[PDB]
Amino acid sequence: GANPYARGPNPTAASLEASEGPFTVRSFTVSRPSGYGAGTVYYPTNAGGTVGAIAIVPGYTARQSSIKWWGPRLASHGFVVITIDTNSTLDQPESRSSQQMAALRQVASLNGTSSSPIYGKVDTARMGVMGWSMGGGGSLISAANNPSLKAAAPQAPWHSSTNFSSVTVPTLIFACENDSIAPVASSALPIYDSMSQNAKQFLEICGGSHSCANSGNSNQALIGKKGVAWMKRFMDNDTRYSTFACENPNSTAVCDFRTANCS
Repeated sequence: GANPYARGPNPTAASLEASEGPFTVRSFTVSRPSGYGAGTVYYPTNAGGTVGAIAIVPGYTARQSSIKWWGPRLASHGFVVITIDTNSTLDQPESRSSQQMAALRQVASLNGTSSSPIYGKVDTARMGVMGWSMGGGGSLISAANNPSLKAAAPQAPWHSSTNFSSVTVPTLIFACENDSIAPVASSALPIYDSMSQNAKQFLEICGGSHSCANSGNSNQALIGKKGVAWMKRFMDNDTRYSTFACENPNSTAVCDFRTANCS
């Protein structure tokens, strides 16, 4: 019958490109981070049902600031989002993946903690992973190791290996055309091309530096639309979002677009 995971009003381009989704968002600092450095949890106060959870990790040297904009953007569409600082700013992808999963674990913990703002707000069976650069590579490692994850949407990813052929999780890769740190041709695009078993998408931002999908980027309408659409489609099984998730967007800002096995 009806999709039990559908939340919020029917989407439009305008509603997805807006700064804010339909739900009101609040946030808190994690009191006692369990297996990672620090965290902020963003959550909808008025979603109308339990929602999935997404953990987001920065890149090398970076902190929550780099990725913070996703917290309100996703949460306002009906997700609990945790942004983390790693135990060390110099942690590598494998460690970042462990920490990202520890953050998802702690969101599950807090969903069961009566004092927490997110008590009973999370569907702990529906989780997703995002992150920047090494944190993007960490997201792909998370997905490879935990195939029950429902979606992955890393940005400007890097890992020491580009072979993510084992990933069966729906994966959207944001890439940055002019990336000097993790060049698209040797990092993001090979990673994309390695994935053969999944729904997948590649979206490269014209003229973008390595930080082109970070807080303060000038393409929040497009990037935020795609990130929310992908997560809605795959974490919520919400086919209202199938066209937004799968389409080549009509944007001046897109300089490479690829997708496979999308529905």
